[PDB]
Amino acid sequence: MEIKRVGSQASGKGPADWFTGTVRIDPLFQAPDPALVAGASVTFEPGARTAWHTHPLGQTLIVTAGCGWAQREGGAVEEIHPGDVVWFSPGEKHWAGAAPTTAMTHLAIQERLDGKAVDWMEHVTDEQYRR
Amino acid sequence: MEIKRVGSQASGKGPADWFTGTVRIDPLFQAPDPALVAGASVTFEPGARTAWHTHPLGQTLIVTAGCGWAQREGGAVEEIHPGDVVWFSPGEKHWAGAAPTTAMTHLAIQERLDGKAVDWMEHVTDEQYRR
Amino acid sequence: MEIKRVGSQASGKGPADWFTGTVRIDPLFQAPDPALVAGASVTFEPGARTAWHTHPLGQTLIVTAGCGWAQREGGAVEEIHPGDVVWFSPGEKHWAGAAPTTAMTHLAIQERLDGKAVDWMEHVTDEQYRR
Amino acid sequence: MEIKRVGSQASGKGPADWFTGTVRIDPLFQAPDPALVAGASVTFEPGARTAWHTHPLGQTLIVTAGCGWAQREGGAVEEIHPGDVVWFSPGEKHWAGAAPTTAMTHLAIQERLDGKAVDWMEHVTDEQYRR
Amino acid sequence: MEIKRVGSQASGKGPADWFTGTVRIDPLFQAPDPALVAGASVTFEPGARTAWHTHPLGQTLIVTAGCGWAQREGGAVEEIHPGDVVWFSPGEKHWAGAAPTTAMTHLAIQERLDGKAVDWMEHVTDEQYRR
Amino acid sequence: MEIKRVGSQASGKGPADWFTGTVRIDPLFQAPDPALVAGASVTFEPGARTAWHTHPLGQTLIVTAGCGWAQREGGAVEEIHPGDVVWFSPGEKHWAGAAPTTAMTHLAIQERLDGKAVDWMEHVTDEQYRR
Amino acid sequence: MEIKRVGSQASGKGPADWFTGTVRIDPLFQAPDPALVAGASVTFEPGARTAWHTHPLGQTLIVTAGCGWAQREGGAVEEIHPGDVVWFSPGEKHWAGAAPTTAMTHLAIQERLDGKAVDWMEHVTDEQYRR
Amino acid sequence: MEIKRVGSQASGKGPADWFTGTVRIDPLFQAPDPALVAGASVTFEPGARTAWHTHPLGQTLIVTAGCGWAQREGGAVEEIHPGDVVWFSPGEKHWAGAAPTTAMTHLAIQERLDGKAVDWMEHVTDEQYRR
Ligand SMILES: C[N+](C)(C)CCCC(=O)O
Ligand SMILES: C[N+](C)(C)CCCC(=O)O
Ligand SMILES: C[N+](C)(C)CCCC(=O)O
Ligand SMILES: C[N+](C)(C)CCCC(=O)O
Ligand SMILES: C[N+](C)(C)CCCC(=O)O
Ligand SMILES: C[N+](C)(C)CCCC(=O)O
Ligand SMILES: C[N+](C)(C)CCCC(=O)O
Ligand SMILES: C[N+](C)(C)CCCC(=O)O
Ligand SMILES: [Br-]
Ligand SMILES: [Br-]
Ligand SMILES: [Br-]
Ligand SMILES: [Br-]
Ligand SMILES: [Br-]
Ligand SMILES: [Br-]
Ligand SMILES: [Mn+2]
Ligand SMILES: [Mn+2]
Ligand SMILES: [Mn+2]
Ligand SMILES: [Mn+2]
Ligand SMILES: [Mn+2]
Ligand SMILES: [Mn+2]
Ligand SMILES: [Mn+2]
Ligand SMILES: [Mn+2]
Repeated sequence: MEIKRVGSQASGKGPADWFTGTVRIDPLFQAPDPALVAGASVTFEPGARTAWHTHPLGQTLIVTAGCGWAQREGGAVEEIHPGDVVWFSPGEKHWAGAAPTTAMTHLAIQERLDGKAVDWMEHVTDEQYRR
Repeated sequence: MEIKRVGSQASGKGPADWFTGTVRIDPLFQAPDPALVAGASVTFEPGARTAWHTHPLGQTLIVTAGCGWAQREGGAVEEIHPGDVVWFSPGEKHWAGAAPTTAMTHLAIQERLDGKAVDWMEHVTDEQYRR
Repeated sequence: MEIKRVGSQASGKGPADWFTGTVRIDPLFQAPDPALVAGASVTFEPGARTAWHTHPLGQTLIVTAGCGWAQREGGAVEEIHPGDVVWFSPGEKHWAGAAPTTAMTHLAIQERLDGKAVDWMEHVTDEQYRR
Repeated sequence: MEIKRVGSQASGKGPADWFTGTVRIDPLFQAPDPALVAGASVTFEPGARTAWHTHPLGQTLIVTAGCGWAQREGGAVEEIHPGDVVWFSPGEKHWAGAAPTTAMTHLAIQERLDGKAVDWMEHVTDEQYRR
Repeated sequence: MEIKRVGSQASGKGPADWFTGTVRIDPLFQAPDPALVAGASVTFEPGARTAWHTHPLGQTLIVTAGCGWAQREGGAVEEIHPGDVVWFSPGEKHWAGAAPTTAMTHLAIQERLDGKAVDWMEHVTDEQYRR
Repeated sequence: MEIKRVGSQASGKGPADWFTGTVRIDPLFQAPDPALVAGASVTFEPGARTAWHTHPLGQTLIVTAGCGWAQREGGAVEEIHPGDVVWFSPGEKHWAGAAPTTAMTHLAIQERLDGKAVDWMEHVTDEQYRR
Repeated sequence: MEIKRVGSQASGKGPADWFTGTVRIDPLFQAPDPALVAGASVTFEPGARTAWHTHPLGQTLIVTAGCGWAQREGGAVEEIHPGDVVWFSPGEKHWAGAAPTTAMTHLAIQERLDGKAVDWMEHVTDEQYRR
Repeated sequence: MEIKRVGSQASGKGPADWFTGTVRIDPLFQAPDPALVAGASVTFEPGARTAWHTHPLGQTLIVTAGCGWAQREGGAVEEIHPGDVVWFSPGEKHWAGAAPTTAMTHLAIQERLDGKAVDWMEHVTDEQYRR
């Protein structure tokens, strides 16, 4: 039994290649082999969002604070709220982030395929970031 | 993209074979194949706890409310608080639950092996439910 | 400065005169004089709700988990979700609780008038517990 | 019954006169007369903290995410965690904020005295911001 | 006297333009000219509902199983239970469907005008469905 | 006297091991000891049916809606209609379900032996699902 | 034969340097030379505990009421219950006290060396008290 | 058979309306109907005592620790010790508490009439709290 106490994992800033705007990543877990799952808490400041991206074994988001936006390619921009659970399919191109006026925090849970949790693609333009 | 809106997943009661005392299970997600991960929010009333059990690809707990206790076989009873992240290895025999006078909720995340996410064993006696 | 550490305040059961169904009350704070504000976390099991009641200086609810229902006298039954903030006026007769199949937790904040924070009235019938 | 739905109140940035570092204020409620209580959710980025200040009728903090620091004048710098409840007395000079490496969010609840919730004083120096 | 024996009319799936979620339509009758009335049994899975729509000569619902929700545009969401009779006025924009966690079946009876019994409008958003 | 009100028992999905196709289970009652009887409403979509199975103390089916099929091992496939009552003897291997083009709902009443109410066997093949 | 009748020895409050929280000391005996043993009854309110300390010839605790916690530096926190006997070795750094929500009383028996029965050390932090 | 284990019943504080000074109440049992009896352990700090009060079906006190005082209206103040058993008749006005320099714990056993176990009256004044 390994316990990582609250406060023991340092926060980090969202890399510019992965996010538009100011994002904070709070690591939560990375399961050891042979388990595949990993998780992090991601807080988007107002107006911030991921680039477009895919996950090789899909991704589950559990919104935990605030009010955010998310979209898959070809779909509508949806508003997501604390307690909502979002599922993105393997290889489904999508983004998520804060709404323009409110921050959002979600717990992002995904299984790694050969250690790889994500494939990063182009940023979400100001023209795409609207609803 | 699938959104399971808050309040769209009914609460359920913890089966007597899986728990001592009163427990509520709030499902969150069961990822479709080829993904294997599932998650649920589990609320333990004071004094309530799981039976001893194992998970075939381990388990991650993220405490979200209250103050609980947990223990692996042969180890000390540890207190777990909101924001704490607990990892149980594959095959590691353990229990978790509320502290004696305070409820606890955690998010339990585990990957399934051949559809199975848990192996239930004997209950945690009052003598074992003690630091 | 006083810190009441998590797990240091015992859970309690909701009295039968104050609630229909099973409810747990987790005290959070009762400010000392000259301050008048108090707060508690209240968890309603599915189908559980307060009796009809009023607060002498009003009440604020901040939903923190699950999906619940609330109603003021003469009004419609409204659903309240995590992150929602509800205000009941002084003397406004109301109830709140879980939805029929999902639990709900809220933080209830109210100022006391002459030490009193609530006036309890009749229970919410099954007929009234309906949108 | 007034409901402010999650996402309906825009976030704001912590004024420089009130905070060192980057802080976000999410308003929650301001009770109408004759009630005095007000509340906001305050998220401190790593290293950020309030200036020294007092509240005329005291203040209650409920930590809801992350891991922060707080101190009253003449006291030790304490680490506070989600679920902890902090009470500052009327007129007690104090500060609160993130820890150096982790963000913290708290719900700050205070009663206003003649509409006034706080008296702002000098900033917390880098020499005082240590533990 | 014409009798259509139970089982002799095939079920159909609810078109995507007419419903959110999974719905089954079981035709019952369409009276020949000069009569104008038609009827169908409609079964909504949990969370499923009609698009917003109107009927040119109004509509009567008789709930026959489960527990559902219905709303006129501009009014409150109300629960409808087996044996309840619902009337929508001519041209009244409304929706009906299941509750979030329980299915509902109703018998829908409407008269046609110029050979048309319904005017389909925009879908009912997740926000509209709950509020 | 215990009343489970309409809408208070959430609908569930039929497990793939117990059913071919899409089935919804609406629980009605499970008598506490020393009573042994339990009942549920089961709705089969067109073409859906149970696996072959037995019940240790027999089973009564009361058809409540639609039109379905049922068969015991070595017998013919029979069509059943609302108001028909079907009895399967203890240990009698059988299946029931919808017809290919119409849904069917039945009330299934069975007594438990050693807490078990059913013994699940092989699925009903497409070749077997014919009249 | 010297008898000190119950009630004849006044209670005292536990000094701030020796305890965190509210503690009452009820002296029982201090044997005259050449005997070395002394004893006292100590009642800890919920959450109260000794500072870290050592005893030069060890110490025996006999729990007489309530439910408490104790820890040797470097070991696990263990619960001690009425009738339990605890032994701390000479020079063993430890603390004892109440559990977080229940008081505890123990009888503390220790022998003096050079007229001293205890060596007081630093206080037990909130982090140490729980972990 | 129900066992409430040591440490499972949280300690409470004596309300100011029921006691002068600092008192702790440790609940032991409240028999369910048709039984009427309830019991609690009450610990009075030095100088603390109940208000004057009565019990509708009388009260038995079993002193379990320390040395205290007790008096019925019109009687003398008596000293009571561990193992002493005190009976107050129905409707007899009395008080009990610690002595001025020693704490006292008693087990208070009383039967409820109309769910009420006590009728609280005026506080015991400093002039009355003397022997
Ligand atoms: C890669 N990670 C988890 C740190 C951030 C991506 C989260 C998301 O997909 O929204
Ligand atoms: C399997 N699940 C999530 C339903 C219950 C397991 C709870 C736990 O492992 O602590
Ligand atoms: C008074 N309190 C907080 C213990 C219960 C009130 C719950 C509510 O008003 O919804
Ligand atoms: C004034 N307010 C509530 C917006 C921020 C101060 C919060 C605090 O005292 O830590
Ligand atoms: C279009 N129709 C009549 C077959 C189904 C619409 C049912 C309803 O209005 O609730
Ligand atoms: C086992 N139960 C009641 C959940 C479903 C069985 C339905 C049937 O036997 O036809
Ligand atoms: C110092 N003394 C003996 C009066 C009290 C210390 C009790 C303890 O070591 O737990
Ligand atoms: C009412 N109760 C049992 C909580 C305290 C009364 C103590 C006493 O009567 O002396
Ligand atoms: Br929904
Ligand atoms: Br504590
Ligand atoms: Br929406
Ligand atoms: Br036939
Ligand atoms: Br600490
Ligand atoms: Br005497
Ligand atoms: Mn993603
Ligand atoms: Mn587990
Ligand atoms: Mn209220
Ligand atoms: Mn402050
Ligand atoms: Mn309609
Ligand atoms: Mn069957
Ligand atoms: Mn010691
Ligand atoms: Mn008494």
